[PDB]
Amino acid sequence: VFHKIRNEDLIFNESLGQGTFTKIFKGVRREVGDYGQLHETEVLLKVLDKAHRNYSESFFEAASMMSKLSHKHLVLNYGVCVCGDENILVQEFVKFGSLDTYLKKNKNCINILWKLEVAKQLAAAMHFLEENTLIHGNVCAKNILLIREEDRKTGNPPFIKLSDPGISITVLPKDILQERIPWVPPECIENPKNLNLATDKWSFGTTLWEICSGGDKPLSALDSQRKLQFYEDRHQLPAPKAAELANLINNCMDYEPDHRPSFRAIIRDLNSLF
Ligand SMILES: CC(C)CCN1c2nc(Nc3cc(F)c(O)c(F)c3)ncc2N(C)C(=O)C1C
Repeated sequence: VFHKIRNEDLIFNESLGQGTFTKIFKGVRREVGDYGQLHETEVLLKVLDKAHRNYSESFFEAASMMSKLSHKHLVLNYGVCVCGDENILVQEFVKFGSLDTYLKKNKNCINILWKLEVAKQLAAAMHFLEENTLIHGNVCAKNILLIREEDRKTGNPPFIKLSDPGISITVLPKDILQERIPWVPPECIENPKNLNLATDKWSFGTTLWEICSGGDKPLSALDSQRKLQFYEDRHQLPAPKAAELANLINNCMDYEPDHRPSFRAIIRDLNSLF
């Protein structure tokens, strides 16, 4: 399952934000690295809420998903912290934070080519999961970490990684799922048991909309019931001003799950864009 990291090797520091029923901190880990060297390693510490330890199993299965596979675009898991009755996941710390908050703060000078490079790296990660038939279940700009910024000095592209999906939507209450529209596909709003490989194709289109919207959350002005109304009326997200990917967003966000393109074809269509 997971490697056990003991209490004394970890130091909890600043709170970075929240996940679903979790608190997230920047931490420091003392470890023996390569060649027996002692390392002070920055880590991420996801602490499942004391009130929500019900979801302890789903909390660790999502991390036991990125752990049993290895890929350059997947966030590394370090293990589980042993202390009290708490549930702590120890994961790779990324300096530049979420793509969600990065697209927002850098919306002014992120051009189409920057969005395209991040879009390909995300599709490449999803293509890797599709070939392994591994359902992620929570693709969004918040679960994406920016490891390297774009270097305009040498034209070096940015680099991203995809973190774990957190507690599965097949287990979360209905108020959270309806709040996650339009990231959760319409067939999962009807029934969370429809979680499938086609779910990640829909959520990829929503993330692709976030990337072209400069941090904007789709359907922010709509509440839960008007998001449920959004799906029943079979509406689609508005075309972003940076519209060179609205056709791919709408094609991925297909109300018929069996018609959403495979991430194979998504990459071809992405690569055929100047
Ligand atoms: C709650 C949100 C925001 C945490 C996002 N997040 C991560 N963030 C960071 N670095 C980070 C850097 C910052 F300068 C910062 O202000 C910040 F908040 C976070 N490293 C690893 C992750 N890993 C693995 C994750 O799964 C997730 C979800």
